[PDB]
Amino acid sequence: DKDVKYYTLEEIQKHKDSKSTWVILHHKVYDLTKFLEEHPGGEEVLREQAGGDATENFEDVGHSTDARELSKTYIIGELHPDDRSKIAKPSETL
Ligand code: HEM
Repeated sequence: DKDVKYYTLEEIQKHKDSKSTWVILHHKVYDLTKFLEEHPGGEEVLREQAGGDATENFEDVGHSTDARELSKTYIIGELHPDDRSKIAKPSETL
């Protein structure tokens, strides 16, 4: 296609099992499937939610700017323009 990798909530929510753990973090989508162990913090903490707004979780901990750039290195594509009129996504806080 010509657009980026705009993926929908349902699709991303399917990328959280078997051995594909995605997370949506801000207005973009990140594959961390080969970052699980590599993540300086762990797999489990990262796979805890998966395929949902982990933004709240990521922002709770805040993260250093290193992570904000390294995040871009994991950028597969973006959150579909569908759920963009309402970025608001009430989910688990933890
Ligand atoms: C874009 C995806 C992410 C990247 C690239 C990333 C990167 C990093 C990096 C570089 C660190 C080391 C601390 C620092 O930033 O200076 C870190 C630590 C950590 N991250 Fe992430 N992270 C991501 C997503 C997440 C998410 C969604 C969670 C929560 C569900 C999480 C939980 C943690 C925790 C708990 C630590 C601290 C470990 C500890 O001190 O015990 N991270 N992350």
